[PDB]
Amino acid sequence: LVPRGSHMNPKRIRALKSGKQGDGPVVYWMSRDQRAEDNWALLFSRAIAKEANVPVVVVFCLTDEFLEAGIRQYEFMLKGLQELEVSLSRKKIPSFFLRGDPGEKISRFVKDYNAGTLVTDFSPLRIKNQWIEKVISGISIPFFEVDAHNVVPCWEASQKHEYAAHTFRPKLYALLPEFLEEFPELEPNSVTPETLSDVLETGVKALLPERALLKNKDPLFEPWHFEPGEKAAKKVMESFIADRLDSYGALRNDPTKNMLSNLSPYLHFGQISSQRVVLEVEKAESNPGSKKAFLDEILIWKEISDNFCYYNPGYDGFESFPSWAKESLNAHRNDVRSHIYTLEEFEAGKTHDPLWNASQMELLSTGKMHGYTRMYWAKKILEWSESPEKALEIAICLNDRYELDGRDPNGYAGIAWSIGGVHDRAWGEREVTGKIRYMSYEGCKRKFDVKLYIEKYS
Ligand SMILES: Cc1cc2nc3c(=O)[nH]c(=O)nc-3n(C[C@H](O)[C@H](O)[C@H](O)COP(=O)(O)OP(=O)(O)OC[C@H]3O[C@@H](n4cnc5c(N)ncnc54)[C@H](O)[C@@H]3O)c2cc1C
Repeated sequence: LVPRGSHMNPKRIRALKSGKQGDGPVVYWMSRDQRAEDNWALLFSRAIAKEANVPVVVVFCLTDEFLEAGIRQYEFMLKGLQELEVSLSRKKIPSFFLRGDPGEKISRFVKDYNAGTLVTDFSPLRIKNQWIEKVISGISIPFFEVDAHNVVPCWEASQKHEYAAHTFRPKLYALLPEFLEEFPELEPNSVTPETLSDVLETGVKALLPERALLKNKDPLFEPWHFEPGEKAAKKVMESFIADRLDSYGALRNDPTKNMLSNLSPYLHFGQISSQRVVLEVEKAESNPGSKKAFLDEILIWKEISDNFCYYNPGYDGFESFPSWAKESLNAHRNDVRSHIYTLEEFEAGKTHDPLWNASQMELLSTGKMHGYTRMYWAKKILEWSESPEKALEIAICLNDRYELDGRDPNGYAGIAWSIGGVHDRAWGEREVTGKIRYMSYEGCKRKFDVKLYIEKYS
């Protein structure tokens, strides 16, 4: 229960576990949505706290899986969290950063701090479901989840996997009048109920030996492309609206032009609300076509990615591909590939294709490959791998290791679109790739200045 007129639509919250309510603070276990503003999970947690006459507190687990990615993501996330600490402190909301995996750490915290209710944000990924299962086994209090990432809650937008954007789109757009709304301000707590710097230091030291380096032993990553945190995210949104949105419709598929929003790293960590971005873009007057194209990406393609992962347990495997694509890829399994590269050769941009290599270098150096070349990149991994299963493994590995926005439903769904035709149709049949949409080098040369892209990233 929340207080009458709290402005919380109950369709945004799902019970994970019934239990017996305790009398202490409401705990928001923050995971996907690393921000204080425009956060329905935090807002719901505050509202339940107010109804129960207790404070809200935030807990975040610094998990054991950080070593599976790089310094680039760890520093981006933790610097955001340092700013978040302050934001939450200004609302008199304490934040606790627990070192370890959620099952042990969240269970113990709930007991030690006498928590009344536990609330988390929503992610459809396997690792969050693993964590939920272990937490559920370790607690006796009620446990809810709130979809703070999507404009329309994932379980409301559709009751099933949607095979195409054109089947999901009408369902989603029909629910915007209900779910696309302004956020209430977060009410502070009535009274105030190892530092992150130390953790960051220790974590970086553990990651240092696996840092991406050029032949010179100088690091590849350039950390000045995306300043982390809530405040920076808002400035990137504003600069997008002011300077890039007008040309987005025309230039979104030109990797030589900096005309995308550049919001993905911030959206991935939830340092900015996609609902906020949509409210601001909807209000803007910009060139015809650009708003339509942008909203299709941040509403339809982003939210269909959650739909995909939520409703397909095997979202990172061949089995989740559509029947037509599985049958087609199987028919061409024994076709001889034109090249076969090792993971190391792919990783280091050592293929015979200079466009592919440049795309990989953009990823290595900036942590954000242009959206258009991501499609090209993943499709060539299918073409130059022993099997579609190996291609998935390779693409996922590199995406997750090097993209700031990686380890994300958008990645799994984008890779599945690219390699497996998920959310696509059948195209002309070719050897090796069957009926999976093909993106040729020469097609790219016709579409944009390939030589310039290659010069930029070599
Ligand atoms: C092989 C492959 C891998 C990808 N890996 C990821 C990933 O790991 N993480 C990730 O966030 N996106 C991924 N994408 C989707 C997309 O390429 C990025 O979201 C986009 O390039 C991010 O840049 P931007 O924010 O400047 O994009 P903009 O064009 O400004 O779009 C704004 C936002 O809309 C959403 N969006 C845009 N395009 C897509 C799309 N095709 N699918 C789903 N959502 C979209 C994203 O949240 C993005 O931040 C992948 C796509 C492919 C083809």
